Amino acid sequence: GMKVTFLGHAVVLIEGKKNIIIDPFISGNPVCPVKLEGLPKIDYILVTHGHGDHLGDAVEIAKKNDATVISNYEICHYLGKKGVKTHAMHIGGSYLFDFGRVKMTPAVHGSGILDGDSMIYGGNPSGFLITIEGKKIYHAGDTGLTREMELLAEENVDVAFLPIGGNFVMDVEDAVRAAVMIKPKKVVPMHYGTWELIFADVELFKKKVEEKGVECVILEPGESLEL
Amino acid sequence: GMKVTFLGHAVVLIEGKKNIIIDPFISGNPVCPVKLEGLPKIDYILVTHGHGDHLGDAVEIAKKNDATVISNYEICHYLGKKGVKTHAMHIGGSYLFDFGRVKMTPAVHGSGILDGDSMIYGGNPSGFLITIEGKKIYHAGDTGLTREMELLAEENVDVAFLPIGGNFVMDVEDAVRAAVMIKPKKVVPMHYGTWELIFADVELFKKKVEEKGVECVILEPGESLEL
Amino acid sequence: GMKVTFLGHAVVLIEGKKNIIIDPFISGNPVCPVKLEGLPKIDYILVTHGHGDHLGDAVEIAKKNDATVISNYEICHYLGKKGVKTHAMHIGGSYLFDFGRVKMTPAVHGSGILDGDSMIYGGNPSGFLITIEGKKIYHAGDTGLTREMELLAEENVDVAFLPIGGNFVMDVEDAVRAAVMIKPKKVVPMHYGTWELIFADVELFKKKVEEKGVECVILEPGESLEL
Ligand code: NI
Ligand code: NI
Ligand code: NI
Ligand code: NI
Ligand code: NI
Ligand code: NI
Repeated sequence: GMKVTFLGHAVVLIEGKKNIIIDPFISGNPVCPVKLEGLPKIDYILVTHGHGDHLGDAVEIAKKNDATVISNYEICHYLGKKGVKTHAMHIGGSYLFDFGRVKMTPAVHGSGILDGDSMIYGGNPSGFLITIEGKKIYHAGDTGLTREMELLAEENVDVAFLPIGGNFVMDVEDAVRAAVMIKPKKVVPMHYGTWELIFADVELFKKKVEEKGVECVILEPGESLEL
Repeated sequence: GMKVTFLGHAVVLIEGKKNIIIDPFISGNPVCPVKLEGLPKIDYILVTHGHGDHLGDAVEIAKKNDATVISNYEICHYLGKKGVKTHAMHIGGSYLFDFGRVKMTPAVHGSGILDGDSMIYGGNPSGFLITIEGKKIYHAGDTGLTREMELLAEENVDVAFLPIGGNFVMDVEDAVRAAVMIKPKKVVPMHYGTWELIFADVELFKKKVEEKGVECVILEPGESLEL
Repeated sequence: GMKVTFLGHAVVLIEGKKNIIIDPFISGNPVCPVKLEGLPKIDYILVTHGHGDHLGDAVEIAKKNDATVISNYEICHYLGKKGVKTHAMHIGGSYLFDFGRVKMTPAVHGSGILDGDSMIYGGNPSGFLITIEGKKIYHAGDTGLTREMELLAEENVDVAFLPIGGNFVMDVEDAVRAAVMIKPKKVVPMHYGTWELIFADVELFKKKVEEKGVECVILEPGESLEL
């Protein structure tokens, strides 16, 4: 099987036959319970978009672990110049890796890479649909509500990670609509509570989304579930 | 109560408990009836995307009024470096300000910021759904027809500003389709006639859109309506 | 009438009253049967997005032929600084040229322009809907599956070029879903086989898409069809 750990914000660690981390915003993440040294051996890094609180410590983690970063073409070009190993994809594209299948999904957001003083173009933002041993995980990344999420309903997602913080992403209300579009077996709220600007009523989300027949698992940073 | 004035092209002004201007392309706008001096006290500035005919005089207006620019993260970064006060958001995110709620809506467009001879990355383009005193205003920004507009149907928008100029945006035919998808109480056409390249038959738009059951108010630049 | 020639990868040549080429990745394209010299007189060049394997030889072809490049505002700005004639548009915008109508369609992808070692921002990616003498050609460009494709169903497209290579774009299974959304009279697969990373079972695509009631025409690079 596999162990899926939420480490705060948009961060998600997947431990199976290979170890995969999504949007590794670790150092500088005020709600992340672990340091970089607290992570296990990392094989793959998934980056949804270029923003600092998602790209995060991908360069350091990749180099330390000899890990491969999976992201869009533009983000992978940026990382390639830093001496990071990459497997470039793009939106709606999928590839079968040794551990399983990764598919980039559409998102409505931005993908600017802040490099010192300059905003570098990091392609278009995404989510990830990950298929491991028949099980399906959806990490929406940063996104607003979008009708492209309806395309995921036929996938029969087991666990969906959705942002609920609002302002930069979907709020509670729109996240509930997203859950109804996607119809995952379980939903985990994320990308909230990190700062005051993205405070969200997570208990209200659980209540509202479970009224729509979708099980909601509120994971505190550090907590995990099994698939 | 509030007064909503179309200044022609993409330009819009909302006067209520606070004054809000959307896409302030004033100086250099051949169809704009006012100078910068003609504008009242501005509290907030909304920028849909980075193109010059929408970004416009955001910097000058912001500084002279001590106003806050509301836009996406990448645009707010660019403006921040020029000494402008900002409230960063992104696509599908909303925030409750003192005057009311602003929500960024997805749009199909570009968002290049022309600085000198360089094309700076300005995130992804957007529209704005503005909720003030129970009234809803939709400013589509620059956009082509998109299925995301159907998400606004349940909002029961009071006034929708849609581009009809074509070429850079929806033409008359697609704007009619957008109006039917959104089904607002009123539609106001915009972003046409400024140059010959974006000539549109605005009277034909009114006829066609009203045949589909959506009232069209053709506002000349300078003309307003009351909410 | 007109002759439509697939020249491998995303490349498509349309020969009629005027000569139009889409995404002219000629030199450095190992599956393209022709050299640049092998192209006829080119009147217009269509560029879906900034990636090198689509932008291709647009600059050189344009200069040699005194041709006009049709692409989004940001791409046309880049090309403009290299002394290329351009007609700028954007997503969902259309314009009536002497040969016929061109409309930019939404795509879910990126649009980075690689200039030396810098990733220049090239707007948002697109497809093209081209109307010539009542005939409609859809070139999807690089894209994942998107609900925006359903907007094209009412057009009754005659020929639709869809990528099936996977990884960077739709794979076989998603391209079939796209074909069903669009319901063209004919579908031609493309953007596969060029490298090992984008290998695709083109015969399986034909079989599966024709089961859904859409005729599939497999064109090897160099082959053509009449409209
Ligand atoms: Ni974020
Ligand atoms: Ni973000
Ligand atoms: Ni514009
Ligand atoms: Ni624009
Ligand atoms: Ni490509
Ligand atoms: Ni591409």
